[PDB]
Amino acid sequence: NSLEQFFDERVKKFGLVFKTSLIGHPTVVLCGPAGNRLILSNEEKLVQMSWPAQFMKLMGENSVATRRGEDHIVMRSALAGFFGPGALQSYIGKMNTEIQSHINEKWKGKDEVNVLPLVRELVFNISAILFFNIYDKQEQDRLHKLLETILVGSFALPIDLPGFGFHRALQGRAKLNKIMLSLIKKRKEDLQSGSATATQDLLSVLLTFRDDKGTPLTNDEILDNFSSLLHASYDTTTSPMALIFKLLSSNPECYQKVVQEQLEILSNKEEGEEITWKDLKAMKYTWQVAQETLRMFPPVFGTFRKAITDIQYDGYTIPKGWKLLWTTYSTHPKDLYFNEPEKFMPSRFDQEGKHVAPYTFLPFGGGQRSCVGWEFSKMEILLFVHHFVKTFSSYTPVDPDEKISGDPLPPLPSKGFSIKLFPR
Ligand code: HEM
Ligand SMILES: CC1=CCC[C@]2(C)CCC3=C(C)CC[C@H](C[C@@H]12)C3(C)C
Repeated sequence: NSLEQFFDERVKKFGLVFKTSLIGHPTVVLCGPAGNRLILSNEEKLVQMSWPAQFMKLMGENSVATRRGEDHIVMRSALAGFFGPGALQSYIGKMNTEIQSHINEKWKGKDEVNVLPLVRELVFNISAILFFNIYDKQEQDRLHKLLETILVGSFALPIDLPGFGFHRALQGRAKLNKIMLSLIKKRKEDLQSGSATATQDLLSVLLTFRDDKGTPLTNDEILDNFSSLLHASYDTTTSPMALIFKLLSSNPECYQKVVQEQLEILSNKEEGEEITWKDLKAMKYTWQVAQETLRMFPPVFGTFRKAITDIQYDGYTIPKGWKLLWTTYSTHPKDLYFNEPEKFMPSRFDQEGKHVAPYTFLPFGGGQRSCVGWEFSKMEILLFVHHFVKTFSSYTPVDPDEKISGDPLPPLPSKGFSIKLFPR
């Protein structure tokens, strides 16, 4: 297909339930909220997660994404020990500290900056500290470059031959796995030496995890999970953080309301008092602007599933071994579900999204395959906007007619969103 070229390629020639051939598999795209409910609500019952083989070889077969059945449930339980709302509140300080440092170091004293490069650095560095407690900038830059190489092979042709992108990506995964295996060895030692806590980061959470039978996670499962996690954490959270101020510039009224919400929160805090989980909950309108950005520019257009049994959706029957694709482009860009879909209206998510119809806004999927790091991303997006507004009274886009594009899946500012900075 050509996502980087066009999106929303529908076929009035067929019903919302239209069959097609995708990645050499008969795939029926179930367009519409009901098709979304069918695919996302019936997991391990009528359908099962199916990733293309190319991705299976890049992130491994021992991740929560590549595992199905009880194992996937166990792997999600271990991850809930870090991404669960209760635990996630224990990492706000480190995340807030990094975002504040990044803004003060690379943004505060700059007349003009390119957002994309800075957002990618902050997003990855936050993962390096929360996943492996790695603060060494050079080590962070090393692993950042290694992930960039492996990410190039995910969209390239799956040719495992010398001098090919997919081949070099597989070489990067082997290197990253060796580095991560070393981190696992050192962490186990630090834990026995009392040099590391069991909740300081995701590595300790995964190592410290035991099944109801008391069986621990294997090193390969920890490596594959960390790889699948690094893939779902970088180019995803980067899309909204780089596009939020681009859309807020085209809708200054919305930016005004965000600044009003942020400065009000600060007016109720002492000097030196750090942002709190309660402060984050007070950023309701800021979160509505983020959801409006995700609706208009979904970092993930949709995912595929495998028919684990014959399916009788509507009148047509989806036989076992068939593929099923759902798309945010069946509801997000539809006036039927979102009035004036081309218009940026954070008001669409007023009252905590109490007016959003079911299976219409699915930026983080739904069911048992829903995003594991959605609130982790929301925390970063809110803390990022907070520190920006706290530091800058205003900002001016260098090219207000800058376009949005993807190479090929992550929608991002076509030129990095260069902006003039006006420090408070
Ligand atoms: C640190 C950041 C993130 C992490 C660690 C993360 C991790 C994950 C994990 C573990 C899953 C479940 C995979 C499975 O078991 O099948 C998932 C699903 C998903 N994530 Fe993320 N994610 C992150 C950020 C994002 C962002 C920013 C978006 C969108 C803007 C996103 C969109 C999704 C979607 C749509 C799904 C479900 C896809 C489907 O099954 O239909 N994620 N993510
Ligand atoms: C959501 C999800 C969580 C981690 C596992 C997945 C399968 C890795 C492959 C991918 C990413 C690099 C980021 C996002 C989706 C899916 C990923 C696509 C296919 C682009």
